[PDB]
Amino acid sequence: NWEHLLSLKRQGDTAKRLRIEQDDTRLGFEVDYDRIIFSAPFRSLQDKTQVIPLSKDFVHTRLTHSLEVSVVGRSLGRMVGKKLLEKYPHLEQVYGYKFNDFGAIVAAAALAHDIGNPPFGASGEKAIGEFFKNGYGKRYKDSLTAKEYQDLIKFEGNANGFKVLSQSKPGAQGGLRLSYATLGAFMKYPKESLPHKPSDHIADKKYGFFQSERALFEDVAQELGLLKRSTTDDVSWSRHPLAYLVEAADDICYTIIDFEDGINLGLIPEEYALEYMVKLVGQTIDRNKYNALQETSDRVSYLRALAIGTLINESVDTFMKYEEEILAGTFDQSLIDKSNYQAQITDIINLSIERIYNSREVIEKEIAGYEILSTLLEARCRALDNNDTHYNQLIQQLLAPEKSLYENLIQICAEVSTMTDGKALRNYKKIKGL
Amino acid sequence: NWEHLLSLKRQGDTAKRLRIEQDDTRLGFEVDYDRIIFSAPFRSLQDKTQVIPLSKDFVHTRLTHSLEVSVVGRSLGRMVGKKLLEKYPHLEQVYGYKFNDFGAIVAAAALAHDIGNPPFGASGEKAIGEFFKNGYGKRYKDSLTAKEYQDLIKFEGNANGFKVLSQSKPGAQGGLRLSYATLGAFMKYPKESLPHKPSDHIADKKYGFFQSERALFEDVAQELGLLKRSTTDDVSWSRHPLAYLVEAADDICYTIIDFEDGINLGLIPEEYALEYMVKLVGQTIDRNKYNALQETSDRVSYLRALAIGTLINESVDTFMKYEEEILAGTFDQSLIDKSNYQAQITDIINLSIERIYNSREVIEKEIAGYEILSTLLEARCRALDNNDTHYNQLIQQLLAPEKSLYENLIQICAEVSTMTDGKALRNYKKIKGL
Ligand SMILES: Nc1nc2c(ncn2[C@H]2C[C@H](O)[C@@H](COP(=O)(O)OP(=O)(O)OP(=O)(O)O)O2)c(=O)[nH]1
Ligand SMILES: Nc1nc2c(ncn2[C@H]2C[C@H](O)[C@@H](COP(=O)(O)OP(=O)(O)OP(=O)(O)O)O2)c(=O)[nH]1
Ligand SMILES: Nc1ncnc2c1ncn2[C@H]1C[C@H](O)[C@@H](COP(=O)(O)OP(=O)(O)OP(=O)(O)O)O1
Ligand SMILES: Nc1ncnc2c1ncn2[C@H]1C[C@H](O)[C@@H](COP(=O)(O)OP(=O)(O)OP(=O)(O)O)O1
Ligand SMILES: [Mg+2]
Ligand SMILES: [Mg+2]
Ligand SMILES: [Mg+2]
Ligand SMILES: [Mg+2]
Repeated sequence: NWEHLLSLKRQGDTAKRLRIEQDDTRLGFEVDYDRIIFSAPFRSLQDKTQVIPLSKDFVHTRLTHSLEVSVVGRSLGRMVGKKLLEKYPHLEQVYGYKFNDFGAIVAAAALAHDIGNPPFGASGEKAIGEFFKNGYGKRYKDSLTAKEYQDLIKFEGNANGFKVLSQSKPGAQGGLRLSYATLGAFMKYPKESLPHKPSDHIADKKYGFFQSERALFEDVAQELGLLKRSTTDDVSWSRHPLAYLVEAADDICYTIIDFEDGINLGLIPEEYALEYMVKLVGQTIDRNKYNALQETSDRVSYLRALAIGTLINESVDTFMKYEEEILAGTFDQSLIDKSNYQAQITDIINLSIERIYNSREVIEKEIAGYEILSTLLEARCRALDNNDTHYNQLIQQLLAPEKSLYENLIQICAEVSTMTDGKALRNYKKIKGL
Repeated sequence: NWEHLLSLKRQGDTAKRLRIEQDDTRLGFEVDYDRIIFSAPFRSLQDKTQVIPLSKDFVHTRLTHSLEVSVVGRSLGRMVGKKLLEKYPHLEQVYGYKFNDFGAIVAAAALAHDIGNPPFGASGEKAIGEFFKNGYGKRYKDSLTAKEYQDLIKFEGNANGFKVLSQSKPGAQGGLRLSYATLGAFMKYPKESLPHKPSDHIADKKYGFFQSERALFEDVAQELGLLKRSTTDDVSWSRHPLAYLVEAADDICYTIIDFEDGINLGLIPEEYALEYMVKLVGQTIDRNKYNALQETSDRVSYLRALAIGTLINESVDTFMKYEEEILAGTFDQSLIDKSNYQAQITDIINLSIERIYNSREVIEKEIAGYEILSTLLEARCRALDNNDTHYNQLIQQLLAPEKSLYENLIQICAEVSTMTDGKALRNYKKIKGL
């Protein structure tokens, strides 16, 4: 039920924090927002790849993408919360909740939803995985549990993001110490790395936490009241209802903005821009304003602003139509896939894949990223092995100012993923002496 | 005794050169000085690392360090020689020696005391060793004698310096053909590479000659009358008395100048400069002059000039107090370790280690040096193996305008150590085509 889903608990708490005992100027979710804003992991997003590597231009990075997702998520959360308190009046009438709380939760979750991504993006994650699969790290296969090896060979940015958010350090336990509602709404694949893709459900495409933090998530999963889907030997719970909204906001934003940026770069003609969006923007377009503009940028910006407004309302309608199934855990798709504009979205995505992801420029950067990440990971792993050599001591002093082998390897992968693109490239040249 | 220690013999001589038959304008030790000054190995010291690699700035290189050590050694030798001829009048009264001869010997020995060091310094030597230990060169372990392999895996700059000084070439035997007193005073570890650190004595921390020149040193060791410390299967003699003075001069100079340069660079505050040297400079400091100066450079230069003058006199006193033990071979430490200022010296050294050697700047350069040296050594060794390939012929023509395997490997290591830092880096890029 909804009372346990909006928990204000933080790690290490003993008492019970109640909504009616909060300070209304600064609620806990706003504190979460402010704690994410002021941290270094959030700042490192400014020079991390969204689509085009090493482009910190007029193209998007992870930071600006996260900000746009935050705005869209705040809007979605406010509408859905107003409709929910309309449906269940006891929430507001007894517990003391307002529709701004839902917006704060979704905004905070959407702000930190990519905070664990490594440099170079998808190619970076695949390179980290291939290093342990077919490279040097393969030699560790026999020393590790099967699920730990699966963690290392299918490295996921979501698990690393959870690790960053809930990291324990000497003298400061809990990390950022976010609320449990925010951690639940941030969590989109509540399962371990094995088994690999059991079903066709949407919460099974990947995994969301490592083996070193499973216990932590267990605590979270038992406070919110999430339904359990497996207890044999591998735990898996159902989604928090607001993770659907977070995912919808992320999908809308990147789907539209990638097209707009590709048009502005010179890779997609504007005829496609009008053709694939006339249906989306037809219900609110004022042709006069469209015909007055004299630049491609103004036209594409107008079209994007209209399309986002249409899609947000459609998503809210879908969520309120399937609320019961979502709360019961039986809803196996995304809110976007149940929309009237699926064909247009698929056409835009296919055009983006053909014209942007496979561009020469984009390709060369990913190959360079593969080389850089492999070099840095091999250096760290060889330093971890010997430990007695002078060279090993130098590498330790440069790249790292009692734990198990799995903990050491996962820490190595986490430290590689903190770097930006430029810092990784600079370290690569310094290692090579170039 | 002292008559045989000041020998004027050169390699290949048949007759006996006597001191009273010399030309007083140009004695043999001055000829040694002039022969070292005009050679190419001495010139290559201008772009070789002392502390900070690739800094040929206002920081020291090996050449300027060697010049300062030469000045301090000349002073020490003159004082000790005057006191010795005071103690033993028969030297001057019969053989015809003057106290300038001791200064000439110590100056010539201190001028060439680092002439065998490779590029990048201590990290360079360790890289050359690690190449044979854990790298490609390990494959030769089974083809070599144990002492030869120990030579190759504990590569020493002192042995390479002896090799440079006493190198035989077609048409010119003996190399620079220095006097035997100078060669003895240059020699600080008269032993082979095995056994490794037998005792806690000071002449056992390392080794001083390779297996290809052992015979040569034997000749020297039998002309001076050095005492023998082992004859089972590994030869080891005692130190020439003036090697103590050479080592004292080297220690004083680098200990003070490293601190001064670190202060001038911006890595050590000046408060430490006054705190750790007030005791050293207290007996001769004129506060008026110190308070008149208005720059950090002038103050640190004043303090250094006072400290060197104090330490020189203390070292002379220690040498004359323990002369009998030194001549008997029973003196197991250095003249610096028997001084009243050991605590201040240790504090300055520890500060230098924490603040200069482990700086980021310093660290990155050493890692690059490791990469460069490993690449060049592997290329030379692979050229030495196959010999029939076209690529091998090209590498031979580029890097080298009937001998055993050990001779070939030691010649490879000697040719790598002739390069400066810049030349090694340029060759590395040319090999990589960058
Ligand atoms: N350059 C390049 N970019 C790609 C590729 N695949 C995806 N992208 C970029 C374009 C999208 O704007 C961006 C979205 O990345 P996400 O990790 O957020 O993807 P997704 O929504 O599938 O999220 P997920 O990790 O599955 O929850 O990734 C690719 O193969 N190459
Ligand atoms: N960058 C760097 N410099 C070092 C390190 N260790 C020593 N040095 C530098 C600082 C000293 O001024 C300089 C002295 O080198 P030497 O080879 O003359 O040393 P030492 O007096 O121990 O002579 P030795 O070869 O044992 O007779 O070496 C190190 O780990 N890193
Ligand atoms: N409903 C919404 N909620 C949140 N963000 C939105 C919404 N609609 C659009 N956005 C995003 C994308 C737009 O470029 C940007 C500004 O929105 P907005 O000013 O309402 O758009 P617009 O230019 O279509 O205005 P209008 O509807 O007044 O003509 O915010
Ligand atoms: N006794 C010495 N013998 C040889 N070199 C020395 C001696 N003392 C110092 N040095 C070195 C380091 C000094 O910076 C440099 C010049 O010495 P010097 O001019 O005597 O020093 P100073 O500035 O202390 O002079 P003074 O004693 O006249 O005040 O030579
Ligand atoms: Mg995102
Ligand atoms: Mg609008
Ligand atoms: Mg020296
Ligand atoms: Mg003086």
